[PDB]
Amino acid sequence: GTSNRDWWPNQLDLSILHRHSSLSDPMGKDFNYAQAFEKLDLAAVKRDLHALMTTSQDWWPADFGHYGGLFIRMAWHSAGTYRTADGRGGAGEGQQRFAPLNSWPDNANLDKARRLLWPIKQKYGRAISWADLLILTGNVALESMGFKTFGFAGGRADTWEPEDVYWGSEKIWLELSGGPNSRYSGDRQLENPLAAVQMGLIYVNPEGPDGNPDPVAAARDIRDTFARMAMNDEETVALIAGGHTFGKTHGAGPASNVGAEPEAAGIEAQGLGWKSAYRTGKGADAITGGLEVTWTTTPTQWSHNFFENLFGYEWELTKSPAGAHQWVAKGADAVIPDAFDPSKKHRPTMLTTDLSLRFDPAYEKISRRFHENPEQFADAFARAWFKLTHRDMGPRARYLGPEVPAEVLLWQDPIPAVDHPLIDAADAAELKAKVLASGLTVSQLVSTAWAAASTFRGSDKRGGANGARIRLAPQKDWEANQPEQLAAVLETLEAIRTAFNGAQRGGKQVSLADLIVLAGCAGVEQAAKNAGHAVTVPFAPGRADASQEQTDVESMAVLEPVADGFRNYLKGKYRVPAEVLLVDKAQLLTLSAPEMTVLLGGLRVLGANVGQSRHGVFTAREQALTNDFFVNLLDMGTEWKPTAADADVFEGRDRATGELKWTGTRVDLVFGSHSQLRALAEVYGSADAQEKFVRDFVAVWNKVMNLDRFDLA
Amino acid sequence: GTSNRDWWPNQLDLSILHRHSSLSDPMGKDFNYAQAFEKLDLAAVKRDLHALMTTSQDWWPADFGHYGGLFIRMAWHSAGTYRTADGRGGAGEGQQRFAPLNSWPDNANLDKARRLLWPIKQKYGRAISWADLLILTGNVALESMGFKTFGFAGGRADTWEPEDVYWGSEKIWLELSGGPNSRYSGDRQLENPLAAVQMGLIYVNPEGPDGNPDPVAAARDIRDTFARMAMNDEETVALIAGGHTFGKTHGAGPASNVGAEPEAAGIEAQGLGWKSAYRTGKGADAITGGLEVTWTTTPTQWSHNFFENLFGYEWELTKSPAGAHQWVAKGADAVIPDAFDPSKKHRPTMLTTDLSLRFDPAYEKISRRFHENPEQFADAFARAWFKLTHRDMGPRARYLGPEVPAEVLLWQDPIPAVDHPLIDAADAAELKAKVLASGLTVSQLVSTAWAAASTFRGSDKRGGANGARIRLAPQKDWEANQPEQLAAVLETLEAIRTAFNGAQRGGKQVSLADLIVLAGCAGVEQAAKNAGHAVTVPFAPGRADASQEQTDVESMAVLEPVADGFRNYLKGKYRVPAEVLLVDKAQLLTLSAPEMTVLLGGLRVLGANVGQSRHGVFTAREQALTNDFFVNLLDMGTEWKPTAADADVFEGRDRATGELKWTGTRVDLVFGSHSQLRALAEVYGSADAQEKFVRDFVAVWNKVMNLDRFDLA
Ligand code: HEM
Ligand code: HEM
Ligand SMILES: NNC(=O)c1ccncc1
Ligand SMILES: NNC(=O)c1ccncc1
Ligand SMILES: [Cl-]
Ligand SMILES: [Cl-]
Ligand code: NA
Ligand code: NA
Repeated sequence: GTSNRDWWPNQLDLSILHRHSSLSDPMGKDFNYAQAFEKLDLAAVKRDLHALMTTSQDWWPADFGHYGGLFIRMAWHSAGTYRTADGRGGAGEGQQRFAPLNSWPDNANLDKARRLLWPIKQKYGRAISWADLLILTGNVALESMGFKTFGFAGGRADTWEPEDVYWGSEKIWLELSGGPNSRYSGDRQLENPLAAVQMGLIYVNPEGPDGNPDPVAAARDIRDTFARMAMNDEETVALIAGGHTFGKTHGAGPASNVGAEPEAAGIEAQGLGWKSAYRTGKGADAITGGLEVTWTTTPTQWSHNFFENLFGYEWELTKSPAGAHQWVAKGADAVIPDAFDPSKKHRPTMLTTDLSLRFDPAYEKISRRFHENPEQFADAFARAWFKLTHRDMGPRARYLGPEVPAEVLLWQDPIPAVDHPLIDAADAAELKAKVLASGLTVSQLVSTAWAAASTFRGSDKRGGANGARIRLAPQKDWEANQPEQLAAVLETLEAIRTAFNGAQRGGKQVSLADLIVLAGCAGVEQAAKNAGHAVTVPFAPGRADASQEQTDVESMAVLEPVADGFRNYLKGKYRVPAEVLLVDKAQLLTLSAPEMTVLLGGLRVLGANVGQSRHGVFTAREQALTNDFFVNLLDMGTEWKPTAADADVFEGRDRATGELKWTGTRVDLVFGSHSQLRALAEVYGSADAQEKFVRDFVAVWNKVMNLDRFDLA
Repeated sequence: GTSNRDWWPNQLDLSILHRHSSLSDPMGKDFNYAQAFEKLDLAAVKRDLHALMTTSQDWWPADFGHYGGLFIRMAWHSAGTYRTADGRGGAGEGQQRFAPLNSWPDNANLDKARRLLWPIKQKYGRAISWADLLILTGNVALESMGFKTFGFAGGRADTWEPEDVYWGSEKIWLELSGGPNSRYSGDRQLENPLAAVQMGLIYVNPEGPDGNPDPVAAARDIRDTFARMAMNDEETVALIAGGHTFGKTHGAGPASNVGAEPEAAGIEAQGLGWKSAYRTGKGADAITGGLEVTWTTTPTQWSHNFFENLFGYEWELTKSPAGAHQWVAKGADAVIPDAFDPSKKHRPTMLTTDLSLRFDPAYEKISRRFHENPEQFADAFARAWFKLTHRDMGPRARYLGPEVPAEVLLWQDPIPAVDHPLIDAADAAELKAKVLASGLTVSQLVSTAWAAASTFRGSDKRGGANGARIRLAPQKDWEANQPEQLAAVLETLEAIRTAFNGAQRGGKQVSLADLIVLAGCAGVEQAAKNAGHAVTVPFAPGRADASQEQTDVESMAVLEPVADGFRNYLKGKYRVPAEVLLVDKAQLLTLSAPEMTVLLGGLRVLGANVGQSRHGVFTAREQALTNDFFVNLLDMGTEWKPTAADADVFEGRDRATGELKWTGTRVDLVFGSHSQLRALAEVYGSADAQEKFVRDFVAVWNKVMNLDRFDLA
């Protein structure tokens, strides 16, 4: 059946905003996963997982009698899709069990690993999510094999449909770079937001770049991809050598023996895939990725044998039984055990990308230090494994259970505890009046609070107004945030704050993070007043102020908005049309299409545009909260044309006289073009809509202000 | 950006069950359109519409100074997408304003028509839907031009995103038959559920079949497509001749002048399309469909001139200025007015498909009768226009406002009014005990109520248990309904009924329609008890029993389930895989995917399969309401393979011994295969889920039993 996507393949896709409705969720509307998890007997779960590690099933026999390696790779892959550019991917939604990730070639035979876990998932039911279970199982694997983990937090709620994620434009799995949809350009520059080198890989190609088995060049791909997954050199070497302390690869025969990935397999395969015609198709005959490497002499026990081997031998380029490039230790004895036959042994082997850790000079220094000091290695790996597996979980307040680490890590964007009474409703009212009396405008107040709160992204739950990080480097200098104007607003609010906190008794005080948000609230109330409407904008106190020392400035860089349609802002010229970027931002903000529409139309008339641009400011009463954006946008008395100076800016002229009425961007005019968005604009542009527009605006404003407020969950 | 649909294009699509969530709806959760409409000043709306008729806008000037013809075509097209096969299409959801319908070639320049209505829409806001407004406008157009309509009903709630409808498989607009995705096979057999001859047409090609200008052959396509849109010969002739009493076609120059349809046009076009480079691109120079025909001497006034012209001249084949085939009256004077130039007149013209009304022998007789008896023509057209425009509105209870016709029409599947007291909770308890004491089994009770209630489809709001039509022809003879078993259950229920009604005082009585549903409820209660659960199933009385004379047997045929996965039924071998048909049925039933899943799993263990098939009956306690379907389906101790005798049936064997445990269909096993459905099955197959399963099943059962209950809305 031909669909709208077939006829109009470049049209914007709003369905990405409407996933995760109560329609697709089997749990009741009131189900609270945190409450279910908090009563799980986590210790009992772990004991079952521990027993599972050495209980082999004949449909996928355990290598060396121990599934530990398989499960560690499973957990690593669950986490390893994460990209810092957008926060998308990661383990936090259990997306490995859905398309496309359940069928990525790099996830081959993890369908078996997930299936091994059904009996435990079935036992404990809604009290442990798949998302939590994947990571937990990886921790229990490492613990069972002698490795002390840094901790574990529950709280990743299950999701019930695939996320809409851009994974690249290629139409062939694993396509080598340089094709018609190449994700590389210039001098091996990977396009943002991607964080893998080929479609369907987690990070890099284990043979080397586009299959070229050069460890030095592979190292460049390793470093780039792992940085784009939030990991530095030390963390990267710790993770790869730590992982490859365990288990083995699977490449026992040619890959052409391996059948359809799960989403393409027949219905009788019951959600599994990659069925192999090679000998028994499993166990000793397994084929997963096509390499045949076993790193250590004790693949089911933590050791420092990965580095002993890496540095204790010289390596020769060889081929697996499937034809893949890999490396074997020159002159070595057969000291590596076989996974099924106790009378066979093998020489040490390595991937090209393992050798990267020795032949790249910066990695070499770290690998050497870890080799000489394996306790350093163990600590770095534990910390990195925790970071890896929790990177997308959000604020520490979301972390559940008895194994949460007490140490606060810089990468968490930590927020200090609040240790005083909070302001009450009367205090809030007093503060809003003092804000409005200072002479700060609706435009300043709205813009500042928008800038602070709208860094939040639901993808990894980073950002938001909690912390008052807008007053710190680097947020205070981002162009979208209007640095000079911001500095003036923050100076006024800080003087108001100092004066309020100085008059209190009893320890009550207000954080600047709360006051920024409250001041925006006051601005929205004043704008409503300016339009002849008395409304109260809800406000919840309890944010705290983080320090510069608690703020990693480089990690913060990925939250810079280079495109923010809600402020009519685009930092440069991109390949993706601005309206697509608007919908992408709305998704990150967790907005629906109605919420996006209301919010943008309100912001336009409140003066929230960067640089006071008149684009989309379709009103003669700016700073009054009215539906004028919609009524004027939809007025058929106005004709629109692109400008000669810029195809992305449009002039709205009176159709009869030619007089210039307005200018707008693509982000403005999409609301009058896109058939679904224009239907939403019509509701808010109707003569009966002023009350609705105000109410719905206030509601979405408050939703945005509270996006990071997991302390109130 | 490559998507799951690109990688796995034949995978089932569940998003069709989750469209129309509260996320995409701008109205609040409690918005009730009926209540808004009942407060509309309908008379004021009609006055505005009357004014609009002759208020020409320069951006799309009115032909003859009157937009009545354009609006009539607009309403006719809104309604004209309807297919009796699935009840999809029609005017009842205002889908003409969304893709793909807003951009169909046959809807060219109806974008202008809808835009002319914006000011009225804006004025009256949520109190008149677009869906109602399109039809109302068409009525006002007819009234303005002198034609008295049969009535009008409001109540078509607006929808907020495109429906997922199969409109065909062609990848080229207007593709002629016989291509790689032909909708025709055999001797010009149009594939079900389609009701148009080419992709993007309403019914037929106005030039003739695949462009061949033979009116006799065109008549065959007219008859088939209009029958597939619920219209017989009389109604068809009346509608086409009635419609073509007004207005004109537009084909002033070559079609190559016409640019992109709305979904493809630039953002500056602000939701319009088909901008034309021919002369002024509008008005006298309009190009819509490429023909250049004006039927009558008074195109803005009701007349009897259509049949005078059809029969009063002989016709000659000619070409329009765009090159399309059309017909001109031989020897005629220039009697037809020009739409813009008072000094020009034209000869009478006709489409090939107009000539069909004279040259097909069955139409000729009707056309003659209408020509000789114009009052009969007028009355038939009024009734047919009412039917056309209300066909998908459902039961009369949904009809709103002061212009609803009092006459009850056969096509409405009418339900008699209830004129006596209803049974109360004590009576219900007594009737359920009598049902359970009669010896009717859980299987019989469930299957009967399922067969009665599950004929409902939300697409056109036909079917459901109200009316007790399961006891009449043709439902009582459908194979899916197990006629012999049904007749035995109905005889026992009728005897219960007769005995209860005979013991009453007052006029209290129970309809058979209510008792069928109540008896089903007792069966579910019994099944729950058999499993050890104490469950009361909700029941709402008030259904009435329709007569055979109130049940058009031919119109009922399209509700016959030829595929019903909920009873593991398939009447023949189809090209569409059965699990796609299951999702289709769920959509018609208004079910989400979690609802579909719970319902099917319960039905399987209750004995609702046709013929008592064991396929999917994954329990050793049939007739007890348990989650056994899920627990056994997901058991990895069973391996599944298609049978050698039939690729669509699967055997589930013990993995270790090879012993046969179960058999299933595609519909059964899709729940263990499709990654989203399996995630739902897991919830219900978990150790903590038995009570949730039972409660969710009761809820969905009740939902199905009440689908047609608009008397309680
Ligand atoms: C450059 C980065 C990495 C590359 C190219 C890579 C490559 C691979 C390959 C090709 C396999 C074999 C798949 C199969 O045939 O079964 C594998 C196995 C494995 N990897 Fe990695 N890996 C990388 C990083 C990591 C990380 C960061 C971890 C965890 C901290 C990890 C843990 C494992 C484990 C435990 C196995 C063994 C699985 C088993 O025993 O079934 N790897 N790796
Ligand atoms: C066999 C069925 C029919 C065919 C092939 C057909 C064909 C067409 C075509 C080709 C046009 C010209 C479109 C354009 O260039 O502007 C048209 C116009 C129109 N048709 Fe039909 N038609 C059919 C049935 C109907 C019916 C059932 C109605 C309403 C009851 C209707 C009412 C109209 C009216 C009023 C117009 C004039 C539009 C104007 O004045 O702008 N037609 N028809
Ligand atoms: N692809 N996923 C996201 O963008 C997202 C996920 C959860 N909340 C907001 C956004
Ligand atoms: N395409 N539309 C339908 O199938 C439908 C619409 C409303 N309720 C049930 C089904
Ligand atoms: Cl994601
Ligand atoms: Cl539809
Ligand atoms: Na994420
Ligand atoms: Na319909």
